[PDB]
Amino acid sequence: VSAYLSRPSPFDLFIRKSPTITCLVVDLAPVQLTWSRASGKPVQHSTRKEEKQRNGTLTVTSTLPVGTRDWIEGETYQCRVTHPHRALMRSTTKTSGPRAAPEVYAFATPEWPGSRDKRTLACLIQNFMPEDISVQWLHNEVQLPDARHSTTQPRKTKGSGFFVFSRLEVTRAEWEQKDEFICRAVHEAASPSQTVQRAVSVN
Amino acid sequence: VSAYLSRPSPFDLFIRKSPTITCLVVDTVQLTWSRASGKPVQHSTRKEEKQRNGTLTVTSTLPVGTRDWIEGETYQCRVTHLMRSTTKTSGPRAAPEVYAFATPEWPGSRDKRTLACLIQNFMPEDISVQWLHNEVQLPDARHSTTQPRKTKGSGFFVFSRLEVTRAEWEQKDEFICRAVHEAASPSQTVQRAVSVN
Ligand SMILES: *[C@@H]1O[C@H](CO)[C@@H](O[C@@H]2O[C@H](CO)[C@@H](O[C@@H]3O[C@H](CO[C@H]4O[C@H](CO)[C@@H](O)[C@H](O)[C@@H]4O)[C@@H](O)[C@H](O[C@H]4O[C@H](CO)[C@@H](O)[C@H](O)[C@@H]4O)[C@@H]3O)[C@H](O)[C@H]2NC(C)=O)[C@H](O)[C@H]1NC(C)=O
Ligand SMILES: *[C@@H]1O[C@H](CO)[C@@H](O[C@@H]2O[C@H](CO)[C@@H](O[C@@H]3O[C@H](CO[C@H]4O[C@H](CO)[C@@H](O)[C@H](O)[C@@H]4O)[C@@H](O)[C@H](O[C@H]4O[C@H](CO)[C@@H](O)[C@H](O)[C@@H]4O)[C@@H]3O)[C@H](O)[C@H]2NC(C)=O)[C@H](O)[C@H]1NC(C)=O
Repeated sequence: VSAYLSRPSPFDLFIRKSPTITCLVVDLAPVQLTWSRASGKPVQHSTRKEEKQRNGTLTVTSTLPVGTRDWIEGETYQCRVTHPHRALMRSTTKTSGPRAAPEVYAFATPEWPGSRDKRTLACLIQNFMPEDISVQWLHNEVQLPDARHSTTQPRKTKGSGFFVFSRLEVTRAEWEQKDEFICRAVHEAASPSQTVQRAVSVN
Repeated sequence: VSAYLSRPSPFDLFIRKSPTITCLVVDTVQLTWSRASGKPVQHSTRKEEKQRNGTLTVTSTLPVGTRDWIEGETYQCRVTHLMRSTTKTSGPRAAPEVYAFATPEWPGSRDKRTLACLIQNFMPEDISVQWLHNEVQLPDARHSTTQPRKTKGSGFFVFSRLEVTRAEWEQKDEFICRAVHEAASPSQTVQRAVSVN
């Protein structure tokens, strides 16, 4: 029975402007989740989700909407996990410390033998702080569904700053409609709109 | 009290030809090896260190025979204060496709460049990534590699990152990204060079 409490994605916080936090309870034995704010102020209604897993574990998640300004101005949120009558407290707040905007480099790999129809696009995003980042790919100025790319977890560079890589597979028809895809990073330290974007062309 | 058992790195298995397997225990603890075939195991090395978060990490590294491992032996690590087992991966094989590239100079950092490597479409997941400069292997701490992730279709991919300084590429603009993998032919290595400028 462990619990995990996430921060809002940069995308939800700065672009969609409706941030949420999630409390995730992996219950090894088939539970109330209670939200509160350190400031003492009221919390919104939360959404409780539960599901038996493919290994027989019960998973419970509660998703709480939070105010944008509240979150950016340093509010702490608390998830309390209890049974009918000991408890587990998780809390989350924005990260402190120095800020640094991400640097974005997008690349297209050449044709590998035997797959004339598919190209791989890659994006290196590095030297940002703190490590919360959202990565999106755009094609023809429209944002692609999140499930079409995968992004690695942030790792520490040698000095300061984190880096992630993102991967996008494109078909021949996509780059032949227009040969410009965009890798966009959403991060709190990027100015002035909290986004940094770079284009790449297949041929 | 978590326990993990790791297969040999392809580098140790196919290049060095001295593969090891590692039993990692996080949070005295007895760590005992056995072979499924019943044969004896070699002498292992127990490492113990306290971490910053007050937990104690115990690892045991066990040398294994190369032919034994490649022909399908199953090894077991049992923990005593709970067992884990490991064996060569089975299934379809596919060689890694390697692409190495250099980032353009980022405004401000004129003395540094980032080399990166994409390696994808390989099966199974075990892979070793190394960087060479002027045909000499760089120390492993110079680079970092992501964990193998499943592709949308068939295969896995990893990314590797190597920061280099101005003096390095000016004296030779030949860096090589080399993958060691069981399905790569020949000699289980595939590699691709990149130049900065
Ligand atoms: C039965 O099967 C279920 C389903 O697979 C297992 O549930 C998984 O349990 C593990 C840990 O017990 C969970 O891993 C943890 O996930 C946390 C949340 O990650 C999600 O959300 C973030 C956004 O905040 C995404 O980036 C991420 O990709 C996930 O979507 C992480 O925060 C945790 O990381 C911390 O712990 C790890 C060690 O595990 C450290 O290495 C990290 O540094 C970090 O401190 C952690 O990774 C996993 O999410 C669960 N899967 C679910 C809910 O689908 C059961 O464990 C399994 N039961 C048994 C007995 O095997
Ligand atoms: C106090 O601080 C210490 C030091 O950071 C923590 O120790 C870590 O504990 C976690 C426990 O979850 C360990 O995480 C596990 O490590 C396994 C070892 O992997 C080795 O091989 C890989 C190659 O792939 C290396 O990259 C890696 O660094 C190791 O050398 C992983 O195999 C485990 O992976 C599991 O989850 C992933 C996805 O999340 C799956 O793909 C795997 O199949 C597997 O299910 C896992 O990541 C971590 O290695 C420990 N580090 C050290 C240095 O000891 C303590 O946990 C921490 N204490 C507390 C209470 O937080």
